[PDB]
Amino acid sequence: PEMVRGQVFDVGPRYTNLSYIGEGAYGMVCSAYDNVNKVRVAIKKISPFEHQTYCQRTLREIKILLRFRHENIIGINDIIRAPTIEQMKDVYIVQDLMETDLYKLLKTQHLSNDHICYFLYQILRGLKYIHSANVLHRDLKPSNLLLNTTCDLKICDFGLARVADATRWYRAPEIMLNGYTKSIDIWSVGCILAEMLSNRPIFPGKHYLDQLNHILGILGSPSQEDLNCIINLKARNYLLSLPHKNKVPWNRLFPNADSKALDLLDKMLTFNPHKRIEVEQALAHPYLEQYYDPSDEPIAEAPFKFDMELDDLPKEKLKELIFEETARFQPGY
Ligand SMILES: Nc1ncnc2c1ncn2[C@@H]1O[C@H](COP(=O)(O)OP(N)(=O)O)[C@@H](O)[C@H]1O
Ligand SMILES: *[C@@H]1[C@H](C(=O)OC(C)(C)C)C(=O)CC[C@@]1(C)C(=O)OC
Repeated sequence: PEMVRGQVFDVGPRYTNLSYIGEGAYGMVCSAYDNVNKVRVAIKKISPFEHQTYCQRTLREIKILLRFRHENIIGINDIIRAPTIEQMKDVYIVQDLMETDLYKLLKTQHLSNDHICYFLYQILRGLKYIHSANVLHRDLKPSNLLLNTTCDLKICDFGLARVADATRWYRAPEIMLNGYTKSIDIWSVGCILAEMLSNRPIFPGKHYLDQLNHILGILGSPSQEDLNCIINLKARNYLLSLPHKNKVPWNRLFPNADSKALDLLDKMLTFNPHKRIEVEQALAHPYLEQYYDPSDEPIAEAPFKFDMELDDLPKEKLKELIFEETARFQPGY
């Protein structure tokens, strides 16, 4: 078995020449060469079966990415795991090899207005397809926006995605106030647009309540109509207890930015999720006029459905489901 930084990476003989890329709390990512298709790939090693929540993420990501097919969404090429469920401790997810992500890019480069518009369009184009399948991504952030050798952008990491019915900096305020809609993703995109405009996260809270104070320190205290739409009465009461804060005009934060970008940013970062701009309206915003093309922005064929609920299933049941979902990559299915 091939090894990388002391970790077993049992993906041969099809996949060889592994090179470390990075890792997470329970998964290492490497680049590799696919000797069968003669292409470079990324391979994520996932070891989730001791933790029910990690099993949930793994199954959600697999089920959703295997059903989605869109130029602005990462695909799954192949999945490697053991031939028997008792032997399966790791899952390897093979994907097209990307060059970088927006998080890394923003660390070293200040984006021109042209760059920002181009990246925002692709995010929203990918997001339109996602929402057209009635799916909420729920964890959009710069590190989940990958770029390939030709500067095409692909949304990845659907482990927290849900059918509509790590870092807190990009989470909508209603999440931290306890019915989540497609607007929670629009908020995240607004946070990403703000960060492309300044190479600075706009709401970098050090914890839960500090995050809310950052949001209110820019947007100002919520209006009565905004407060009226907070269903959680206790969160509404806590908001009422806070000292008043005035709205900070967007052009004081970003004095050099395109005024059309600020108008769109304002419509994405509205406190009330019901007044937040939707993805189709965002694509049609004058800021994106040079790219908007509904004849080249495809949508899903039908809304996605998990056919079941995963939140309360034991990890042993989730492992059986991951085994069944990955059988199609085995010789025998
Ligand atoms: N398909 C891919 N191609 C190239 N690099 C990739 C990739 N999928 C993930 N990566 C990279 O692997 C590293 C960790 O990815 P990931 O498994 O998603 O960790 P995390 N905790 O950010 O969610 C990151 O540096 C990421 O950019
Ligand atoms: C792509 C570009 C980029 O990083 O491309 C590589 C190096 C292939 C990842 C950017 O930094 C933003 C600009 C751009 C969209 C672009 O096309 O101009 C280079």
